[PDB]
Amino acid sequence: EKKPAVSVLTMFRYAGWLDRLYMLVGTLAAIIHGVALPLMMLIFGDMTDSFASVGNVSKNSTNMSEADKRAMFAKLEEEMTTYAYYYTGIGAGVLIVAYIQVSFWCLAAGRQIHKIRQKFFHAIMNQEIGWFDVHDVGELNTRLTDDVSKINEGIGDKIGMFFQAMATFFGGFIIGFTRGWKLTLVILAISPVLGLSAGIWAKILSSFTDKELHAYAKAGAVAEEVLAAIRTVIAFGGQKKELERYNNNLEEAKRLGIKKAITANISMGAAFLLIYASYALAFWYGTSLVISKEYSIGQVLTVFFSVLIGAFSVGQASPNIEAFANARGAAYEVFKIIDNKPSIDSFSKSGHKPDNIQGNLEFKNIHFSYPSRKEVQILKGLNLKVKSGQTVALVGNSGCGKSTTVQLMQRLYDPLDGMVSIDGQDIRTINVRYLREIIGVVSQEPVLFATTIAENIRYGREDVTMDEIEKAVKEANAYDFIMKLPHQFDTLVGERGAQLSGGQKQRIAIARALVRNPKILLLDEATSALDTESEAVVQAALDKAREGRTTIVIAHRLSTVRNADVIAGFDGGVIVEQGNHDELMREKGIYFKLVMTQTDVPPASFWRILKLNSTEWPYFVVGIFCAIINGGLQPAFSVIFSKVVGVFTNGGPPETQRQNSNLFSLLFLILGIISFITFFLQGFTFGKAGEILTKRLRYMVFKSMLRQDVSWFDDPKNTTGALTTRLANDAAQVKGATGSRLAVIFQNIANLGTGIIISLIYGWQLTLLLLAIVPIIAIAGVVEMKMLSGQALKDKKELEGSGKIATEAIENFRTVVSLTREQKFETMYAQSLQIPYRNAMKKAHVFGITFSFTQAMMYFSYAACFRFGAYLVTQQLMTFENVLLVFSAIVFGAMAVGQVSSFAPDYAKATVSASHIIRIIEKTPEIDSYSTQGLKPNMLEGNVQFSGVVFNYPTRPSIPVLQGLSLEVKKGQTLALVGSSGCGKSTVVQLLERFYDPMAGSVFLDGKEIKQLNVQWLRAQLGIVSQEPILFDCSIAENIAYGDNSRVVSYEEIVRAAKEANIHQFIDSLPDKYNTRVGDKGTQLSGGQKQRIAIARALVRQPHILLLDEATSALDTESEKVVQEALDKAREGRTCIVIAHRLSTIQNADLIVVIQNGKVKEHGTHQQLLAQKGIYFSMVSVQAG
Repeated sequence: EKKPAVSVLTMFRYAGWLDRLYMLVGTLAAIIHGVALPLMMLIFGDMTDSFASVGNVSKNSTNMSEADKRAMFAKLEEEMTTYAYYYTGIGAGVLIVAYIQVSFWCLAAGRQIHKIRQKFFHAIMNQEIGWFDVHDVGELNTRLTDDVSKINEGIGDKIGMFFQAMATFFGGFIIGFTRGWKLTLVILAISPVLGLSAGIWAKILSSFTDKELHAYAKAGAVAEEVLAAIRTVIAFGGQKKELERYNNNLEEAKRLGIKKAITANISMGAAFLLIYASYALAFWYGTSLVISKEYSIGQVLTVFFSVLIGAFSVGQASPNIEAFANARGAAYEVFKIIDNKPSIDSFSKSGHKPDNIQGNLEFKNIHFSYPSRKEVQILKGLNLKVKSGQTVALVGNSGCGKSTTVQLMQRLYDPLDGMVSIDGQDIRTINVRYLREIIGVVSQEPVLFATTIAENIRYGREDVTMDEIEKAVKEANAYDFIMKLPHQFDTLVGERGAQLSGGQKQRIAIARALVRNPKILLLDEATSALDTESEAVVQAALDKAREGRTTIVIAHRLSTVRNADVIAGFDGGVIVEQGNHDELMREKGIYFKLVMTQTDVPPASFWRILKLNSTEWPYFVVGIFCAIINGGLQPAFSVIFSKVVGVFTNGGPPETQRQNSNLFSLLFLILGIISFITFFLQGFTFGKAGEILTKRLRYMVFKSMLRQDVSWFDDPKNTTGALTTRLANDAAQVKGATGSRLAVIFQNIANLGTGIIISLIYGWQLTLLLLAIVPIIAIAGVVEMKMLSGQALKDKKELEGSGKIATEAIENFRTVVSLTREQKFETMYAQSLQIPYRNAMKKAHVFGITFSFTQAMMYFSYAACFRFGAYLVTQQLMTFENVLLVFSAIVFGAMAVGQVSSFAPDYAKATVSASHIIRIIEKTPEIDSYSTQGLKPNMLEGNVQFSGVVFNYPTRPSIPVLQGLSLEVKKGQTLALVGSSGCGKSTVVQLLERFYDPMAGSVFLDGKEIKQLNVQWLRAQLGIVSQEPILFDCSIAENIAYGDNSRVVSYEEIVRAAKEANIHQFIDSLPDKYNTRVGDKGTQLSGGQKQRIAIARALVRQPHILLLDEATSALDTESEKVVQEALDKAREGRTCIVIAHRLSTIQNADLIVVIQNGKVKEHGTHQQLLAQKGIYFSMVSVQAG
């Protein structure tokens, strides 16, 4: 794959000369800060030389008593005055430099972004309408704030850290090479082995990642299918069969999760081994070069560090590069749009602006093709004149041509052949804004903007007095309704405000167009969607608006057409006939045929989560054990490093410097081995502990989820997707808070515990300083991580208004371009953008300081340590060896807890991710579908009885649905439910199902309360025929057998049932006859076919009650008669409840109940309800006319 990018030198266009300066000065800061630590290593070397030169004098030979005290100790006091002034000189320069670095880089980036946002938005408002046709507008709108956010990363402070890290790469290989080159070329012969070992594992972890997501995609497909189809699952009691399907695919992602779990801690301990190895090789050889008096101890300790810093400086500049290349990549898709220039320029000032326009309209030989399907021509040889002041109604078969015409006179596309002229003048030779200013567009649907009525109207022409507004609202017929609104002309509309009816919205659009007072009117589907009531007022207001104006109307209603001055009949791009209404009627062509048809904050306890993994404690004992050893190897290293340098800095014979040095040097590989072993076992025990924990919790969850009742799955929050998510990643993210949290705290204890002890005993004065200051620098490392995020909140919240403006403008682009207010939205955008600008120009001032005072409180404290420890050596109270044993036991160990804690998963995000799991498991439903108790008699009568049923939906508890609902269905009769639209009718079906309990009243079945009968044996004798029947990705045998579970479903039973559903004959000529894969994967069945499959399943169950709920929710004409035959078959001699919408179903029913607001207004046979002349009569009379 090759994703494109921008040339580096391009991407910094829009950078003023001052931004070109800021990036330079800020770079020079970044270089200085880069080399500033290598100097701290050079000095750290000359400091050990200053201690070593005297450290062995005062010990080995006792020559003089007090003429040796003052001599050497007044030498060290004067040496360390200089080393301390040197360190503080660094921290001072750091304090200045780091400020200039992040200050000037974030500044130049902000100044460039503010110039990008406006040019990019303007670039989008300048595009063509065929440009919008091809593109997905949703991703474009997110692309306005995501891609610009991807660039601001890769041009801000992320560069100053890069030139910093490279200035350390070269400053460090400089000091290393110029102070001694043998040690360096030793290391740089090994560093390819470690950059290789590092890169290898990132290729293997990415391998076992995507292999894992393809392992769970099988289980998570069954997951998505169930929780969408849960109504069918509960209604057919397949809550355990789907648990087994979801489980038998759940072992794949486990075994793969282990091959990932092991190999992650292999990758850890493997590279953690190669550190202790190249440590030994570089120290064994470095000691052999000081024994022979080539180097000193200060030389080695300079070079080894000043190499490892510059060599590790690469891994710290990896992401700062990747972020700069992400910024290049996002900058390509944007700069393409900015550099794209349209043919129809809505901003240019080119064409004529002719005055006194009478509106002669002429189409000449027009040919046109849309550019999304450019193979099909839409219009071919289209010719036609509109004389000044005439009205033209366009009629003809369904097609995009009529609207295309309206789009061509707006000039929203440029026709290919031919020419469109107004008063003899090519419309492509005037200006676009003058053109659309003279044209009023009345779209099918009117866009209302979330603003006041005054502003929505003023969008048509922003310089207008309130008198003229009043005139237009009057003329458009929207005035009297506005005067009755509570905040008259100030009422707030749009999506945020009060919803206006269709008629009122359209009349507002008409008033806006009146304000525009154009010379040409174009109306498309003006009264299509609108009902007859709204249509009459709108027609009166349109007719008002049209008087003496040239008008093209896309007519759907005949009455619009009858009063037009001329009618055009279009067919296939070609005007087949033109004339007045009576002429086209006389022609008895197309038009005549037309007129003669129309007539989330749960707190979970830590111990509670830990108990979930309790079933695998033996794994935990081991993992704890290796987490203590591995947590103990760090203070060991702090010793073996100190004990090394102690030899060459306190005093000894050169007979022991070999065996002591080589011993400690191979104790590095003792430690390195124990690292690799304790990691391979840590990640073999805590690894399985986690990959077990996921699989066992996904099972217990999905089980507990199908145990829940329907009120839960009705909630807005428990949608089928947020449950697949919660079931998929949140179920797995727990394991970062069970074993990995013990591994953390046992490592951290075994590290800081034994290292606090050791450093305290070897000398406690230095420690109380360091462990007093570590609270401070640890705080600083925290507050940076905080305020980096809390400022992300502040700036990105102040950006939502600026983004909502753009969302409003892109989502209705076709409207605003017709109002020619692209400039208005440009100004509104900029004015909204003026807050986060001045905020960002203070932001760089802030992060200059938080970055400066982090590094200053660290470089200063390096002096506050090696000064105090030095005075502890002056007073002969502590050795320099014991200093290194304190310093690299606190510092290198506190860095160890960070290098651990930053690797492990986010514990907070894992805890709340787990607390949701515990809630979904420990929840017990109102309706335990899983239960085993209940009467379950042998009485197959099926007397149904509702007595005074009272019920309210718990999703919408404020509203009522059913009040005093009473009704009997006698054995074997069919009952039809009728009434006005409402949930009561469906609710009866859901209550016999027992998907909900009632608040009061009673539902009885053969004299028995249904709340006292097993849910499985209630629902087993109930057949649910749903509206949109759900077919499962599965064979016909399994989909039908899904109904009667735990039942010998044989070839015989399928065939008799498929006969009686009327699908056998259609099934048997299909190619794989009964093995044919159906569902989304297989041949897509029509709406009619699916329901007939559902019917066969209901016959297989052979229940004594049949619940039919708004079946026939389709337009398949033949399927309808097939279904109705199959249904008459399916009902015969069975007790049936039908939610009836069709009159014919009602006529043949044995009993009808007319329900209104929970109340049985009337009931009886068909004939008696007709002759009653009541509600039922009203329904049948409406269909009758």
